[PDB]
Amino acid sequence: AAPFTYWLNPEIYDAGGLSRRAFPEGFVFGTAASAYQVEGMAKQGGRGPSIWDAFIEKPGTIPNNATADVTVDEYHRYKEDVNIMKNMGFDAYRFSISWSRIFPNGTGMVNQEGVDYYNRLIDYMVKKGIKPYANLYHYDLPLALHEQYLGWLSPNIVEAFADYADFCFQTFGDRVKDWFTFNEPRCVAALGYDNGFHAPGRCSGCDAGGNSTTEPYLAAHHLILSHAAAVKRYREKYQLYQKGRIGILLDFVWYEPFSDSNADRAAAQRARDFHLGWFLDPIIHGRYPYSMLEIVKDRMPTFSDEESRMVKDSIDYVGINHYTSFYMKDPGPWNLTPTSYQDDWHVGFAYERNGVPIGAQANSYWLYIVPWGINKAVTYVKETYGNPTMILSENGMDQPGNVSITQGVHDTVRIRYYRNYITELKKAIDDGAKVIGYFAWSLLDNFEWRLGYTSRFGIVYVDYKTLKRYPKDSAFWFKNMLS
Ligand SMILES: OC[C@H]1CNC[C@@H](O)[C@@H]1O
Repeated sequence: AAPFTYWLNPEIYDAGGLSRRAFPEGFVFGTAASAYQVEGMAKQGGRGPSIWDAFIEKPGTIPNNATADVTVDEYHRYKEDVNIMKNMGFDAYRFSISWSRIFPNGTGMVNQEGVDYYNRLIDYMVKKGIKPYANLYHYDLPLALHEQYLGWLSPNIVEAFADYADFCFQTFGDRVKDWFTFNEPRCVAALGYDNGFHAPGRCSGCDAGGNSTTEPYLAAHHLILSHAAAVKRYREKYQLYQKGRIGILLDFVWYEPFSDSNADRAAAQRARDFHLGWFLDPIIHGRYPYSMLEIVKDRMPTFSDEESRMVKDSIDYVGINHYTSFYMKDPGPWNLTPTSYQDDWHVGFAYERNGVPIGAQANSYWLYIVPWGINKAVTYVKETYGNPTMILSENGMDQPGNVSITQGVHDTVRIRYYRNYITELKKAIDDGAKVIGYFAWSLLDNFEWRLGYTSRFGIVYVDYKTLKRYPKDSAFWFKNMLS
């Protein structure tokens, strides 16, 4: 790389008063990734196709028609990556298991080569002293199950998932003591079934078909039941003997009332219900949020008393993926003709107040830099859900894909992001929030779904021509902060 790559950024040594002592005893610091975004070997090693494999095939889906067939190729360079995490001082790694790498068809025949890969990765993490946190699902439904019965839209998916989870618990549970069923089921449901932005690409307008008024809610209901069923397998068959824990990863945008008026306040609350409460109300209270039931009515499925009891308290902790915040306005009189899940919120967004932007924007269209939002978000969870045990399970920001190694590694905006968000998180914790861990998204620049390689979330720069890794200033900022 050009000589400027190796300039020593003094920001690295500015920890803003953060250290392991500033956090609770045994607090875990990690990084997070997912199978599809980092593994490569998409069509190799016995892996069956997922809905993203099919979705990507349609031209124009991913910028420059890029694929995740190789991506950053962690399938082969997992040792190097784990070595980087260790060298940077991280305690843990949240990865995901590809359902279709284990069961090419989703059910039945186990792909042993796939199992051997996860076994290698986990064994090496353990050997290096990195704690494995395993997520079972991160957007990668086996295509076969979508072909058979439309995947998440069928109640058949529930036991298919439980069986898959069950297998993972018995295969990997002797060393994996921390499990998650789903990463961001809200996004699976909304992006997958409301606006068709993610695989399977369904919505009211969409080429693949769909109905934005009903399918997101059906998907979500089955994801909640699938989660509950997986957790039941774990609790009844494995947990007492393996002595691990299980939870779920929920994305949570902070919604701030645009003003102190009752309408704006109620607008902010309604967005929280539709975004987070959709999933966390069932899990903590056994029921869907009140606003949702009243607005969506018959377009939302109902739990039986038996399902409600299975879902309630079906976590040992909750992962909160948090990045950003928006202002929320009452939008005025509601039009009540069913349009979409997003429209069902009946809120207006705002990104500035008194000519002042809520924060600077990162590369991603949705990502505003608002450190105080993490404090509000976590405090909200503490106060609303009975102070649950929490993991701050994703946090980070992106640069554009079109930067060189030389400029890409000097990501001082990212140092600032982490310093400020972690600082705001520390305050929430200091004020009583039972946060037990924090995970940065992500170790490496990787395949960023619809944005492909036009977005760089890593604290480590990856040259996509050579797949060489170059730690950014933010990686060294962590190494210094954590030592
Ligand atoms: O886009 C940022 C990240 C949000 N959470 C899930 C990840 O797949 C994603 O890269």
